[PDB]
Amino acid sequence: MRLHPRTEAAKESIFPRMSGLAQRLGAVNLGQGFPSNPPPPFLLEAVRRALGRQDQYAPPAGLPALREALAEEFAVEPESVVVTSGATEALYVLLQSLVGPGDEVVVLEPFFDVYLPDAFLAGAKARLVRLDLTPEGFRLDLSALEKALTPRTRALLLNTPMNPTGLVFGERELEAIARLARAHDLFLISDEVYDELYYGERPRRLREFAPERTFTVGSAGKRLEATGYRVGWIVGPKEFMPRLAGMRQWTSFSAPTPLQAGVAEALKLARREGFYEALREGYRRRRDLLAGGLRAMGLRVYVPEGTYFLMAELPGWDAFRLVEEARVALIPASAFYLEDPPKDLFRFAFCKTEEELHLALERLGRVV
Amino acid sequence: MRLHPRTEAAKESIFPRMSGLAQRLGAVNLGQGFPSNPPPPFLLEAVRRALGRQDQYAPPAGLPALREALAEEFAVEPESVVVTSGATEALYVLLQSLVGPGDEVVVLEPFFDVYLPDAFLAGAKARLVRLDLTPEGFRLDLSALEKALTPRTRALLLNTPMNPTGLVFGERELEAIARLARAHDLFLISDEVYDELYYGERPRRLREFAPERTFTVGSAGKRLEATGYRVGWIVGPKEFMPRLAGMRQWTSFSAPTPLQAGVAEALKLARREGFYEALREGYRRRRDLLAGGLRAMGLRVYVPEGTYFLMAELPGWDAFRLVEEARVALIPASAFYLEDPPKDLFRFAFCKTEEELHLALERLGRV
Ligand SMILES: *Cc1c(COP(=O)(O)O)cnc(C)c1O
Ligand SMILES: *Cc1c(COP(=O)(O)O)cnc(C)c1O
Ligand SMILES: CSCCC(=O)C(=O)O
Ligand SMILES: CSCCC(=O)C(=O)O
Repeated sequence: MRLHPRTEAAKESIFPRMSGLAQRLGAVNLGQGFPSNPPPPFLLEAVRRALGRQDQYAPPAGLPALREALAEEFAVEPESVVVTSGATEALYVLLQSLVGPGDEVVVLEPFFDVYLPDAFLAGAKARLVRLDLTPEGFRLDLSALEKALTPRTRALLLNTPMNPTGLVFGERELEAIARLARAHDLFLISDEVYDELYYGERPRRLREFAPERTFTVGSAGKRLEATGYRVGWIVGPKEFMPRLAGMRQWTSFSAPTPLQAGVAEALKLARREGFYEALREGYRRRRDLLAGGLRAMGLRVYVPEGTYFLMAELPGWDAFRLVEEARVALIPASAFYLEDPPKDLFRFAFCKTEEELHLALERLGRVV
Repeated sequence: MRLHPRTEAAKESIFPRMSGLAQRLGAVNLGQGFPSNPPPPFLLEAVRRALGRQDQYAPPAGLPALREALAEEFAVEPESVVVTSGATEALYVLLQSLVGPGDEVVVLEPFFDVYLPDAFLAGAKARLVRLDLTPEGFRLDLSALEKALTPRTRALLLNTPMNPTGLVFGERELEAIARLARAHDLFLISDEVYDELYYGERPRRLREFAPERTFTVGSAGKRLEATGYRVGWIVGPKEFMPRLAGMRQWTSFSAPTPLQAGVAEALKLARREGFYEALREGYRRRRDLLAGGLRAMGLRVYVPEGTYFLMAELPGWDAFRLVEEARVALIPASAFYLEDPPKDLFRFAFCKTEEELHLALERLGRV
């Protein structure tokens, strides 16, 4: 008796693997992304208030309260919102409902750890499109993007703000995509879990330009510093939504109720108390600190416009040697690139305390 | 642009759709099974202690504490335990790991609405194996079981205490089933979310007869009256575990940290405080009460051995036409069987207050 060949895709993600390596080595974890602080008090109290009164099942699509709250933020009706057990389940169930054997899916590179595996588990094939790493940071070359479409291609998967690059797609760029989308009738899947986490002008969502074909993915845990709550969501044309609620219902049924209840209150409060504004500033401060401290170490640093990840190049090192000898953990570029990853490109996470970032800066320092 | 054909199965499940109808109609919801009371105090307290301390990502396989708590209850080691976002995810991930294009999966009948869709979504066939229905009650047939076994069969999928029959499989039958599996070199998927909800005698576990190929599935929701916590588990041979964690990794990454944290303490407190003991007590009453009350009316009632459900026969009736006039929710057998499902067989659910049980009978009587 042997497992089905499909299970060849079930390999320990690099993120949780390095997190274990770090505790074991007493290293500073700047790898897997998750805040070192607890989530805001209003979320915790909202969850506390839900325990003992909203502990049982919830409609597969989500608690009405949560849907209504997402509806307002997005300016859509409740029917167009489906609450999943994390953005992770949103992405899996999405690809699952949009591609299959013989179908192609464009995926920008470097990509996010869950895409390819999700694609493969659906049957589709990865149409990687490597962004250029010019001395001014990454950038999408629409020509190279365009040269990658075919009669098979049934969908395009975007990530903005982008993990791990930190790139924020600009208006003109989104047009070009919503455009190409329509031209070949391609589906649009936008991973925007970091929608509220940007450091410049407020980005323009992608559903604006190509509403009829856009699926926008978000995460409560990436919004409210509570990555362990597993409450995510899909927002797209209401006609398809009912099926998606059908899919995710076989995968896990519905998200945790008391957590769905708490996030519901928390999303509205957050919009009223200016929580996202403060969070962004707290992140910009730590972004500049890390990037600035690395700069002083004559390293090449590519300042991000969004998310709490940043990319730098450390000459002549590799994750596993760095974690053991410098006591600092990082995610190696080869985790995002399917082939030939820019040697010496590492990803730093700065959703940590100022003291952890400094500790990393000092340890990396005396290891010239 | 159209959604991939696979979505054929992505059809709203009956249970949440009937609860919406029941609710909306002001009808007693003895359909979808979920307790009317809140989870025990020691589970809420423990979750509360976790909020603020354990809110970030846990490992895909699960929180060390939880895996260890389960490891002790099942007499195995942590590595053979993988925590899932509810049992529902156990099943999905499971069937998706043992069968694909070309494989077949034996399934008993009546079934749990998740079974075929999963098999279906796995790209494999799921030949059924209906059970009998003598006056005594349901009945298994190792013969039919023995027959459905073809060369393409990769695994069987048991479920005891069985939902929706309340049937608690006996030792000789498990063992009998164990034999088949080892002979044909099959996998055994045991859905045991109701392992602690039995009205009879401490039921034996399949894994005691074929521990080398049996995957046991459980659920904190069913054990602890907290169905919305979405914390479940798969306990199987350690050699296959690293893979199962890798599959669920891609589905929902890992279960809710605070809930996993709280369930971990609760599983231990439960044994100690004799919680399960008493949970079985109160479920007995409500079991007897709801069935006797149906005899007084004069119907065919099958007193279950386990679970908090129970099936009965309602003369020339159906589903929606009931939740409209009688204003009481029930589940028609059409959801458990694929074709030609028994006449007038409706599954209730007595995990409600005594009040709700009574008030459900009244509205039943005047019809
Ligand atoms: C964190 C992350 C996810 C997953 O979010 P969850 O809600 O934790 O499952 C998906 N996509 C990207 C790009 C992420 O950074
Ligand atoms: C409740 C139930 C499930 C699902 O359990 P979750 O932990 O809520 O996902 C699966 N199988 C049976 C027989 C059940 O009764
Ligand atoms: C869900 S694993 C971690 C995902 C993430 O935020 C990361 O890119 O580190
Ligand atoms: C499929 S959600 C409901 C699960 C359950 O307990 C039931 O069968 O009623």
